[PDB]
Amino acid sequence: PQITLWKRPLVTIKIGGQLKEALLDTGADDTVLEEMNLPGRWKPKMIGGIGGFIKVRQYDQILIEICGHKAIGTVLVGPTPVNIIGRNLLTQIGCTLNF
Amino acid sequence: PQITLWKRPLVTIKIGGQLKEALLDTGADDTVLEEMNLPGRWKPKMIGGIGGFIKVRQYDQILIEICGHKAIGTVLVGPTPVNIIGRNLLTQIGCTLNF
Ligand SMILES: COC(=O)N[C@@H](C)C(=O)N[C@@H](Cc1ccccc1)[C@@H](O)C[C@H](Cc1ccccc1)NC(=O)O[C@H]1CO[C@H]2OCC[C@H]21
Repeated sequence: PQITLWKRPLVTIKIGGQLKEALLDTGADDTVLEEMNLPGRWKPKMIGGIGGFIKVRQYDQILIEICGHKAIGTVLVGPTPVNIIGRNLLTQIGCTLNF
Repeated sequence: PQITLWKRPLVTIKIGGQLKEALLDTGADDTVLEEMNLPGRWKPKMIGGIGGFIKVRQYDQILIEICGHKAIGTVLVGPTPVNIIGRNLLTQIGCTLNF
């Protein structure tokens, strides 16, 4: 679809079989979700943003469905204030900015 | 134009008579620029991202040219690691996400 930016670009995602709301964020390199129980191995990692760094769990090769488009890639899980879909998965679903 | 998301979506902006590089960021409500001395009145504000909050100076009705498209709105100035163009100005240049 085509999404304007008058409101936050929130979409429903499906991950680990659960539905969540997440923000489509072109300013994020990486995808970061709030604390949740995901199956599989994970590695400790740190990620930095506007206010500093947080500790996250890095899950590799995770299936995530974003408005019906499938992606398989890295998901970081940790104490982010908002669920963020970053460029690592926006590219897989063919997302571009247009103006 | 059309901007893909393989790399950070950095563009040249013109503000306060100066040229800068900034990130087009659908995940930001507001526009936040690195420390710069802008003339006029301002209001204190705090803005939050991953990792916490930073203190910024809020300037109103600032003109910014983004790849030749003009926008006028609120600009926050403070110790951000990167210049961020947020939805308050992306809507004015007619920017959409498409997939
Ligand atoms: C209403 O609150 C706001 O609008 N807040 C605005 C200011 C804000 O912070 N928005 C972020 C999403 C967001 C986070 C928390 C709450 C609401 C929204 C992103 O849109 C922009 C940042 C920009 C940035 C790039 C490089 C280095 C530092 C900062 N990107 C980011 O934090 O990305 C992380 C994940 O991926 C990695 O890549 C870059 C850094 C890492």
